[PDB]
Amino acid sequence: DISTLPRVKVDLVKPPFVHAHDQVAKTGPRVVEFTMTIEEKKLVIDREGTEIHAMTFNGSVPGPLMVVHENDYVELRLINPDTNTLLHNIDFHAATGALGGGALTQVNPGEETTLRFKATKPGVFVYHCAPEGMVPWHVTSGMNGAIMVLPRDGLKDEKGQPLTYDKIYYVGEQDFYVPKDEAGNYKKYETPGEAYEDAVKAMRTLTPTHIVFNGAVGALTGDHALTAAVGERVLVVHSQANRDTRPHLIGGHGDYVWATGKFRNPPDLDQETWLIPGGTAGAAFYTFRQPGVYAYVNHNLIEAFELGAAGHFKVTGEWNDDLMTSVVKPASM
Amino acid sequence: DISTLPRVKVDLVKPPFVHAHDQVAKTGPRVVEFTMTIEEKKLVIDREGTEIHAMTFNGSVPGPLMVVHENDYVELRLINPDTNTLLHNIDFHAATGALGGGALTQVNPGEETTLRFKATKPGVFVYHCAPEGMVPWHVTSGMNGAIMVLPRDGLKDEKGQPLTYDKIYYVGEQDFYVPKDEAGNYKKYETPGEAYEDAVKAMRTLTPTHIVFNGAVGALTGDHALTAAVGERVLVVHSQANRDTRPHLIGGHGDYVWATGKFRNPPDLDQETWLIPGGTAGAAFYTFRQPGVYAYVNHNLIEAFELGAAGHFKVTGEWNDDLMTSVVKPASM
Amino acid sequence: DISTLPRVKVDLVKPPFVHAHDQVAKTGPRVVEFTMTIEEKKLVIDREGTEIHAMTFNGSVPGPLMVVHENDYVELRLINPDTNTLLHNIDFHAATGALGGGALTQVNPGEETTLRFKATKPGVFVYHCAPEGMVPWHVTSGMNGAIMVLPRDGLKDEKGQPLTYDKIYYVGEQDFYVPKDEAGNYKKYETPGEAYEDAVKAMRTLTPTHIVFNGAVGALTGDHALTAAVGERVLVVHSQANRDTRPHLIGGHGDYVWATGKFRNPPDLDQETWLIPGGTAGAAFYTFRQPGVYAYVNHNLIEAFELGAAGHFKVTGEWNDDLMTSVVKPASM
Ligand SMILES: [Cu+2]
Ligand SMILES: [Cu+2]
Ligand SMILES: [Cu+2]
Ligand SMILES: [Cu+2]
Ligand SMILES: [Cu+2]
Ligand SMILES: [Cu+2]
Repeated sequence: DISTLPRVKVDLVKPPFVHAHDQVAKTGPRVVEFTMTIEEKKLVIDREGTEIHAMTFNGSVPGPLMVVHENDYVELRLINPDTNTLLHNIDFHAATGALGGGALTQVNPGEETTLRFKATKPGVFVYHCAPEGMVPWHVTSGMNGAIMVLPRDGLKDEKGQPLTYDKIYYVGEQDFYVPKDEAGNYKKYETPGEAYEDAVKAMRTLTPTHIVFNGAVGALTGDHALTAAVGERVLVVHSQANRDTRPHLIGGHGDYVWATGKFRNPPDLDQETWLIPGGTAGAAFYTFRQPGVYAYVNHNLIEAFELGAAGHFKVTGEWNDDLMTSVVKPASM
Repeated sequence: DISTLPRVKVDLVKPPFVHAHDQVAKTGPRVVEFTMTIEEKKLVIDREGTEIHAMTFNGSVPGPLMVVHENDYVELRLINPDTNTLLHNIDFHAATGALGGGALTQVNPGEETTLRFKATKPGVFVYHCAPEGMVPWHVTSGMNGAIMVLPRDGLKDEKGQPLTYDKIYYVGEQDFYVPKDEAGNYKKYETPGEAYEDAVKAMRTLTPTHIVFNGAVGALTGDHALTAAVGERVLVVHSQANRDTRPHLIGGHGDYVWATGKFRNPPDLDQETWLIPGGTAGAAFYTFRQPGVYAYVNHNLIEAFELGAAGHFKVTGEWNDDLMTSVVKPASM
Repeated sequence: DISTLPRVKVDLVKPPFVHAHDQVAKTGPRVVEFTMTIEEKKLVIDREGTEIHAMTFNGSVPGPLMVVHENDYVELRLINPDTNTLLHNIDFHAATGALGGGALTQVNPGEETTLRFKATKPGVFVYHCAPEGMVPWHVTSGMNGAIMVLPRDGLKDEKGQPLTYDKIYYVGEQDFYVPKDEAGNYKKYETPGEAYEDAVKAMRTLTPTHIVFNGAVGALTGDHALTAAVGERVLVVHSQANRDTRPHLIGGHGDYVWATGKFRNPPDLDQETWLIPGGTAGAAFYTFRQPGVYAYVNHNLIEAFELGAAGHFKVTGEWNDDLMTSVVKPASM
């Protein structure tokens, strides 16, 4: 009887940050309540000022990361304010039935709905908008995110021993297909509906114009770099709702990787690079051993360094010469 | 001494259906006899009437699914009627030696051949035509299929306990590269040989014009939807002979997945989406828990909803509100 | 104290061959010393005479395969002769810190440097040049290779029993993006710097013009075919530093496969085809059972047979009719 379960309301945080949670469950099963507001808005995605009409959950690309435990109930209030123009919905890959909730959550501007589903399978999962006839347009306009369903006893390594993380970040990777004129300049549109027919033609080429982390080229660089300390255990959740990706930590590894993001499976060890298939979320666990700047990339290096799928970590602490040292610094012969 | 083994002749069925078989082997090793007839034919692949010269095993795209058990012998009579124009052959990824049989099965129109091979490795495997100098043309014209080599004791879960399926379907996914004029309209050709030079140029772009299940856009929709009941255990075999795919059941999961299709390996659990590499067959096991319409897609959603890689399941039974319910149906705020 | 460790200098060999090593370590941990010389040179990559300015480690595409054991130290002397024009460096995916050594190894023409790192994780790993601002250009001009870090007790199968190989080959797969004129003819350039701006535009299409093994179309064919004997155990290391690949042995299998190349993980069994993600090295173990010609391909068959990602094995010994036989050779009906 779900009426007699405790309820906890959770306020979401912008990526790459993640709302507060417990790894190991300190309560019985709960109804966990979330509210998300849909926002259609203009987004500048690159240093040249290219602008798209993004379709967002809660104002961000990606949508925020939701965290619950196995056999919790997720209750989502989805609001579509009347300032928007399009019909939207939400499809949870975590959920069972009705097209992941898509068939139950169709909201025109000025409408809201409340969905509940039971989080029966532990893992990280993609969620995304999927309106009939217009699925790829919404998704590739940024309307996707992820939910993490933790095991009630938290994460385990390949030997069934606890893995505890000190920090968690959510990297959502987004392929954009911005229409071009004959010469290759990006077009501008006053309203999403204006862009529709050009968007369809752009998508059909199967060639993204931009691939970005957290909604823009350079979004996770400089002062917006991810941070950690030597000796800190970091979990990086990575989702791609539409297109394959191959994450790599330049200077590091995936010590324990769930490339396809499902925790009943043992992790892969010592990964240099792993493939997250389009429409999947994955998770990688690393203990930092060296300080300095790391780049986190899609290791199609064209996609990373030309199209935008690259971020930085800034790591503090002591340099360890046992692991790596310059024996003879670069010098003329 | 193979002469003293029992023989069983099997009649193949069109995909997505699969010929009758036993999961757990009720006999000793056998010689299992199959006949396939090659058919070159015109195929309408989309709602606009685009026509290609398809090259088929037994008149279908994909070719039918063959089912045997480990250490059976497969004996294939391959017939190339004189109404065809091209040289064909067959390459079994299940088999060992002579380019999977390709070097032994080259048949001009008006010729036949009988190949035998021992099915030494359990799994689902791609088979395809592969004539020297013209391999990708035949394959991407639809000349490929799969064979399932079951373990003699059937399928097992990750703990070594039996998995029995109630229903099995075969989804063959096909990338087509239909040549275009300057404006982007599809060309027509009277004979396959006419299309050759344009096909090569079209293929080199690496950009399919169509990606379809069971040979046409919408082939697995409406009255041709796959069917199951709540509580039924369904195995979905999925092959892609040339290009990577990432299958997803909208509203469901892969409870147990062999993404690369080889049964001596434990399955992956609780998959939302899995990657089947080009040139591989995979298998996914799901128990339906909710009724209604499900979409089975390639979760590059452009490939699914724009290029054709989407099908439907129609599932009967009772709705379970514990798993999912509309708490507040869409309404004005 | 690394000063008191034994030192062994190793001379590298051209791919597809691999320098002499022990599988099971016969000594304690060592400092293993390697020297590589960077060479910018013109390369003919196809039968039509297309020429690129390749950027190489030790004069080859790919760079040579390095072999050490876990917890050895790798000491690399990297030389950039003054006949070169560009700044180069080296990034080891095997190493921890300083962008895999990239931040420590920036050498202008006329400079050298010596890097040391501890090989803490067993596996096959990509290494590549990665100069800030110009990473994909160097990598896709051929400046990448692999290092194998063997477990001290060698390789093990899924049951923890020894796997010993008789032969080892290194296949490096390279995507090239050669700029084209309007009509589709390849351009020539006198100097790498001349080609830069056209290279960037070519890369952005995400469509390779050539995908080759060992630096050229047909490089591993005919008299340069890989060789083995029936009953021989062969390890094939395969790397792709930038783009996904899906290797397949036509006529064979991967008996034991580390698709993502990391040996603390159990291998996948009985693979027909496996996905190596861009930026990864993998390894496949096969025991040859049948003689004759095998093709080793990327099983995107367009990439293999049109763009160049195909090689041959030539295998000697006795034909086994139990595994495969022609029952009725091709004949008129
Ligand atoms: Cu939407
Ligand atoms: Cu989805
Ligand atoms: Cu054929
Ligand atoms: Cu094949
Ligand atoms: Cu370089
Ligand atoms: Cu790298």
